[PDB]
Amino acid sequence: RQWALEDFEIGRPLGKGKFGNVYLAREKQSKFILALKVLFKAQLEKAGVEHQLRREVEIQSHLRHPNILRLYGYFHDATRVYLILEYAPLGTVYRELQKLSKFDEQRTATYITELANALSYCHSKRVIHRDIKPENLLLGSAGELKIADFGWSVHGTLDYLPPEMIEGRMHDEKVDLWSLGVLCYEFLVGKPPFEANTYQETYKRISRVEFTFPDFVTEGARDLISRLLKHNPSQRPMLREVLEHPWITANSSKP
Ligand SMILES: O=C(Nc1ccccc1)Nc1ccc(CCNc2ncnc3oc(-c4ccc(OCCN5CCC(O)CC5)cc4)cc23)cc1
Repeated sequence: RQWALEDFEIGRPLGKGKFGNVYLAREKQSKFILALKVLFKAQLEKAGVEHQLRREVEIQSHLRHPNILRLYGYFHDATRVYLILEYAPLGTVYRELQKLSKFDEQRTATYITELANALSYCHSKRVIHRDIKPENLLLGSAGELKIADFGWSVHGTLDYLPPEMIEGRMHDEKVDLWSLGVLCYEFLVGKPPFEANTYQETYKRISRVEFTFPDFVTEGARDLISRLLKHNPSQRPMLREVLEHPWITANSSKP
Protein backbone atom coordinates (compact mmCIF):
# COMPACT_ATOMS: atom_id res chain seq x y z
CA ARG A 1 0.00 0.00 0.00
CA GLN A 2 2.67 2.55 -1.04
CA TRP A 3 0.17 4.27 -3.35
CA ALA A 4 0.98 6.17 -6.53
CA LEU A 5 -1.15 8.37 -8.87
CA GLU A 6 -0.74 5.70 -11.58
CA ASP A 7 -2.93 3.28 -9.53
CA PHE A 8 -6.10 5.34 -10.21
CA GLU A 9 -8.15 6.36 -13.23
CA ILE A 10 -9.10 10.01 -12.62
CA GLY A 11 -12.61 11.07 -13.51
CA ARG A 12 -14.55 14.26 -13.27
CA PRO A 13 -13.88 17.23 -10.95
CA LEU A 14 -16.05 17.03 -7.86
CA GLY A 15 -15.02 20.37 -6.36
CA LYS A 16 -12.50 23.21 -6.26
CA GLY A 17 -10.91 23.90 -2.86
CA LYS A 18 -8.75 26.70 -1.49
CA PHE A 19 -5.77 24.35 -1.27
CA GLY A 20 -6.76 21.80 -3.92
CA ASN A 21 -9.20 20.06 -6.26
CA VAL A 22 -11.26 16.96 -5.57
CA TYR A 23 -11.69 14.40 -8.41
CA LEU A 24 -13.79 11.25 -8.70
CA ALA A 25 -11.52 8.27 -9.20
CA ARG A 26 -11.33 4.52 -9.65
CA GLU A 27 -8.54 2.29 -8.32
CA LYS A 28 -7.36 0.15 -11.20
CA GLN A 29 -6.83 -3.24 -9.47
CA SER A 30 -10.14 -3.44 -7.60
CA LYS A 31 -12.35 -0.90 -9.51
CA PHE A 32 -13.06 0.69 -6.14
CA ILE A 33 -14.68 4.09 -6.67
CA LEU A 34 -13.40 6.83 -4.40
CA ALA A 35 -12.61 10.55 -4.30
CA LEU A 36 -9.10 11.91 -4.73
CA LYS A 37 -8.19 15.29 -3.31
CA VAL A 38 -5.03 16.84 -4.78
CA LEU A 39 -3.23 19.49 -2.71
CA PHE A 40 -0.10 21.41 -3.70
CA LYS A 41 3.02 21.30 -1.52
CA ALA A 42 4.19 24.77 -2.57
CA GLN A 43 0.83 26.27 -1.55
CA LEU A 44 0.38 24.44 1.77
CA GLU A 45 3.99 25.14 2.74
CA LYS A 46 3.72 28.82 1.84
CA ALA A 47 0.48 29.10 3.86
CA GLY A 48 2.14 27.20 6.77
CA VAL A 49 -0.58 24.50 6.84
CA GLU A 50 1.28 21.37 5.74
CA HIS A 51 1.53 20.19 9.34
CA GLN A 52 -2.20 20.64 9.83
CA LEU A 53 -2.64 18.01 7.10
CA ARG A 54 -0.19 15.57 8.79
CA ARG A 55 -2.55 16.06 11.84
CA GLU A 56 -5.83 15.61 9.87
CA VAL A 57 -4.68 12.38 8.30
CA GLU A 58 -3.43 11.19 11.70
CA ILE A 59 -6.70 12.13 13.42
CA GLN A 60 -9.27 11.17 10.75
CA SER A 61 -7.73 7.66 10.58
CA HIS A 62 -8.64 6.98 14.25
CA LEU A 63 -12.24 7.91 13.49
CA ARG A 64 -14.81 5.39 12.23
CA HIS A 65 -18.46 6.47 12.10
CA PRO A 66 -21.23 6.40 9.52
CA ASN A 67 -21.66 10.20 9.68
CA ILE A 68 -17.93 10.92 9.26
CA LEU A 69 -16.32 10.69 5.82
CA ARG A 70 -13.54 8.06 5.69
CA LEU A 71 -9.94 8.78 4.75
CA TYR A 72 -8.59 5.50 3.39
CA GLY A 73 -5.02 6.68 2.84
CA TYR A 74 -2.61 9.18 1.40
CA PHE A 75 0.43 9.54 -0.77
CA HIS A 76 2.46 12.26 -2.48
CA ASP A 77 4.85 12.98 -5.30
CA ALA A 78 7.49 15.60 -6.16
CA THR A 79 4.98 18.44 -5.70
CA ARG A 80 1.54 17.19 -4.60
CA VAL A 81 -0.16 15.43 -1.67
CA TYR A 82 -3.13 13.17 -2.42
CA LEU A 83 -5.87 12.17 0.03
CA ILE A 84 -7.80 9.00 -0.83
CA LEU A 85 -11.30 9.64 0.43
CA GLU A 86 -14.63 7.86 0.67
CA TYR A 87 -16.82 9.01 -2.23
CA ALA A 88 -20.08 10.74 -1.24
CA PRO A 89 -22.32 10.30 -4.28
CA LEU A 90 -25.03 12.86 -3.39
CA GLY A 91 -22.61 15.78 -2.98
CA THR A 92 -22.38 18.59 -0.43
CA VAL A 93 -25.11 20.00 1.78
CA TYR A 94 -23.96 23.41 0.42
CA ARG A 95 -25.11 22.44 -3.09
CA GLU A 96 -28.33 21.06 -1.60
CA LEU A 97 -29.01 24.46 0.01
CA GLN A 98 -28.50 26.16 -3.34
CA LYS A 99 -30.90 23.80 -5.11
CA LEU A 100 -33.61 23.91 -2.39
CA SER A 101 -32.94 27.41 -0.85
CA LYS A 102 -33.88 26.25 2.66
CA PHE A 103 -34.87 22.97 4.33
CA ASP A 104 -38.03 22.05 6.20
CA GLU A 105 -37.86 21.23 9.91
CA GLN A 106 -37.78 17.46 9.31
CA ARG A 107 -34.74 17.53 7.05
CA THR A 108 -33.11 20.06 9.39
CA ALA A 109 -33.71 18.04 12.61
CA THR A 110 -32.64 14.84 10.90
CA TYR A 111 -29.38 16.53 9.78
CA ILE A 112 -28.67 17.97 13.22
CA THR A 113 -29.14 14.55 14.80
CA GLU A 114 -26.67 13.02 12.39
CA LEU A 115 -24.20 15.88 13.07
CA ALA A 116 -24.72 15.65 16.83
CA ASN A 117 -24.16 11.87 16.80
CA ALA A 118 -21.00 12.31 14.71
CA LEU A 119 -19.68 15.09 16.97
CA SER A 120 -20.52 13.19 20.13
CA TYR A 121 -18.35 10.27 18.95
CA CYS A 122 -15.55 12.72 18.08
CA HIS A 123 -15.79 14.34 21.51
CA SER A 124 -15.67 10.87 23.09
CA LYS A 125 -12.43 10.10 21.26
CA ARG A 126 -11.13 13.48 22.42
CA VAL A 127 -11.51 15.22 19.06
CA ILE A 128 -12.87 18.71 18.26
CA HIS A 129 -13.71 19.57 14.64
CA ARG A 130 -13.35 23.38 14.64
CA ASP A 131 -14.52 23.72 10.98
CA ILE A 132 -18.15 22.60 10.58
CA LYS A 133 -19.78 24.24 7.54
CA PRO A 134 -22.05 23.14 4.70
CA GLU A 135 -19.21 22.77 2.14
CA ASN A 136 -17.66 20.14 4.41
CA LEU A 137 -20.91 18.22 4.86
CA LEU A 138 -21.28 15.44 2.30
CA LEU A 139 -24.21 13.18 1.46
CA GLY A 140 -23.90 9.41 1.11
CA SER A 141 -25.84 7.27 -1.36
CA ALA A 142 -28.80 7.00 1.02
CA GLY A 143 -28.58 10.75 1.69
CA GLU A 144 -26.88 10.24 5.06
CA LEU A 145 -24.86 13.22 6.19
CA LYS A 146 -21.04 12.89 6.40
CA ILE A 147 -18.63 15.26 8.13
CA ALA A 148 -15.57 16.01 6.00
CA ASP A 149 -12.26 17.87 6.49
CA PHE A 150 -10.36 17.34 9.76
CA GLY A 151 -7.67 19.79 8.59
CA TRP A 152 -8.29 22.07 11.58
CA SER A 153 -8.94 19.60 14.42
CA VAL A 154 -7.10 19.63 17.77
CA HIS A 155 -6.80 17.67 21.07
CA GLY A 156 -11.64 33.20 4.92
CA THR A 157 -15.27 33.88 5.85
CA LEU A 158 -15.89 34.10 9.61
CA ASP A 159 -19.50 32.90 9.25
CA TYR A 160 -19.20 29.55 11.08
CA LEU A 161 -16.59 30.56 13.66
CA PRO A 162 -17.46 31.13 17.33
CA PRO A 163 -16.62 34.31 19.27
CA GLU A 164 -13.80 32.67 21.24
CA MET A 165 -12.05 31.76 17.96
CA ILE A 166 -12.41 35.21 16.37
CA GLU A 167 -11.77 37.11 19.63
CA GLY A 168 -8.55 35.05 19.98
CA ARG A 169 -9.38 32.98 23.07
CA MET A 170 -8.97 29.45 24.46
CA HIS A 171 -11.55 27.17 23.04
CA ASP A 172 -12.67 23.73 23.63
CA GLU A 173 -15.22 21.25 22.44
CA LYS A 174 -18.07 23.76 22.80
CA VAL A 175 -16.81 25.25 19.55
CA ASP A 176 -18.70 22.43 17.78
CA LEU A 177 -21.99 23.30 19.50
CA TRP A 178 -21.85 26.88 18.28
CA SER A 179 -21.33 25.37 14.84
CA LEU A 180 -24.45 23.20 15.21
CA GLY A 181 -26.40 26.35 16.03
CA VAL A 182 -25.12 28.22 12.98
CA LEU A 183 -26.04 25.25 10.78
CA CYS A 184 -29.47 24.72 12.31
CA TYR A 185 -30.28 28.36 11.50
CA GLU A 186 -28.79 28.21 8.00
CA PHE A 187 -30.73 25.03 7.20
CA LEU A 188 -34.08 26.55 8.17
CA VAL A 189 -33.45 30.07 6.83
CA GLY A 190 -31.08 29.49 3.89
CA LYS A 191 -28.32 31.84 5.08
CA PRO A 192 -26.10 31.68 8.16
CA PRO A 193 -27.27 34.02 10.96
CA PHE A 194 -24.23 36.35 11.09
CA GLU A 195 -23.89 36.81 7.37
CA ALA A 196 -22.86 40.29 6.28
CA ASN A 197 -21.34 42.05 3.27
CA THR A 198 -18.06 42.77 5.01
CA TYR A 199 -15.70 40.77 7.17
CA GLN A 200 -15.74 43.63 9.65
CA GLU A 201 -19.51 43.56 10.07
CA THR A 202 -19.71 39.75 10.33
CA TYR A 203 -17.02 39.82 13.02
CA LYS A 204 -19.02 42.46 14.90
CA ARG A 205 -22.17 40.34 14.75
CA ILE A 206 -20.55 37.09 15.83
CA SER A 207 -18.86 38.92 18.71
CA ARG A 208 -22.14 40.43 19.91
CA VAL A 209 -24.19 37.37 18.92
CA GLU A 210 -26.45 39.73 17.02
CA PHE A 211 -28.99 37.92 14.89
CA THR A 212 -32.74 37.75 14.28
CA PHE A 213 -35.24 35.13 13.05
CA PRO A 214 -37.60 35.26 10.08
CA ASP A 215 -41.27 34.93 11.15
CA PHE A 216 -41.47 31.38 9.75
CA VAL A 217 -38.90 29.87 12.12
CA THR A 218 -40.96 27.98 14.70
CA GLU A 219 -40.61 28.44 18.48
CA GLY A 220 -38.96 25.07 19.08
CA ALA A 221 -36.25 25.87 16.53
CA ARG A 222 -35.72 29.36 18.03
CA ASP A 223 -35.29 27.75 21.45
CA LEU A 224 -32.66 25.26 20.23
CA ILE A 225 -30.73 27.80 18.14
CA SER A 226 -30.70 30.34 21.03
CA ARG A 227 -29.29 27.77 23.44
CA LEU A 228 -26.51 26.87 20.99
CA LEU A 229 -25.50 30.43 20.02
CA LYS A 230 -24.40 31.56 23.50
CA HIS A 231 -21.33 33.76 23.69
CA ASN A 232 -19.95 31.91 26.70
CA PRO A 233 -18.90 28.37 25.69
CA SER A 234 -19.86 26.95 29.13
CA GLN A 235 -23.50 28.08 28.72
CA ARG A 236 -23.89 25.99 25.55
CA PRO A 237 -25.58 22.60 26.08
CA MET A 238 -23.98 19.20 25.74
CA LEU A 239 -24.48 17.14 22.61
CA ARG A 240 -26.65 14.75 24.65
CA GLU A 241 -29.01 17.65 25.44
CA VAL A 242 -29.26 18.66 21.79
CA LEU A 243 -30.36 15.10 20.96
CA GLU A 244 -32.97 15.26 23.74
CA HIS A 245 -34.39 18.62 22.64
CA PRO A 246 -38.12 18.20 22.09
CA TRP A 247 -37.90 19.98 18.69
CA ILE A 248 -35.22 17.51 17.63
CA THR A 249 -37.23 14.52 18.86
CA ALA A 250 -40.50 15.89 17.47
CA ASN A 251 -39.02 16.32 13.96
CA SER A 252 -35.97 14.06 13.46
CA SER A 253 -36.34 10.84 11.51
CA LYS A 254 -33.01 9.47 12.86
CA PRO A 255 -32.23 8.67 16.53
O1 LIG B 1 -8.79 19.78 2.69
C1 LIG B 1 -8.72 19.10 3.71
N1 LIG B 1 -7.72 19.24 4.59
C2 LIG B 1 -6.72 20.13 4.49
C3 LIG B 1 -6.56 20.98 3.40
C4 LIG B 1 -5.49 21.89 3.36
C5 LIG B 1 -4.58 21.95 4.42
C6 LIG B 1 -4.74 21.10 5.51
C7 LIG B 1 -5.80 20.20 5.54
N2 LIG B 1 -9.64 18.16 4.01
C8 LIG B 1 -10.73 17.90 3.26
C9 LIG B 1 -11.61 18.90 2.85
C10 LIG B 1 -12.75 18.60 2.10
C11 LIG B 1 -13.03 17.28 1.77
C12 LIG B 1 -14.26 16.92 0.93
C13 LIG B 1 -13.88 16.81 -0.57
N3 LIG B 1 -15.06 16.59 -1.45
C14 LIG B 1 -15.57 15.36 -1.63
N4 LIG B 1 -15.01 14.33 -0.96
C15 LIG B 1 -15.47 13.09 -1.06
N5 LIG B 1 -16.50 12.79 -1.84
C16 LIG B 1 -17.08 13.77 -2.54
O2 LIG B 1 -18.12 13.73 -3.40
C17 LIG B 1 -18.33 14.99 -3.86
C18 LIG B 1 -19.38 15.20 -4.76
C19 LIG B 1 -20.17 14.11 -5.12
C20 LIG B 1 -21.22 14.26 -6.03
C21 LIG B 1 -21.49 15.52 -6.55
O3 LIG B 1 -22.52 15.69 -7.43
C22 LIG B 1 -23.32 14.49 -7.66
C23 LIG B 1 -24.53 14.82 -8.53
N6 LIG B 1 -25.23 15.99 -8.01
C24 LIG B 1 -25.78 15.72 -6.67
C25 LIG B 1 -26.38 16.99 -6.10
C26 LIG B 1 -27.45 17.59 -7.02
O4 LIG B 1 -27.83 18.89 -6.55
C27 LIG B 1 -26.93 17.70 -8.46
C28 LIG B 1 -26.32 16.37 -8.92
C29 LIG B 1 -20.71 16.62 -6.19
C30 LIG B 1 -19.66 16.46 -5.30
C31 LIG B 1 -17.43 15.83 -3.29
C32 LIG B 1 -16.65 15.10 -2.47
C33 LIG B 1 -12.16 16.29 2.19
C34 LIG B 1 -11.02 16.58 2.94
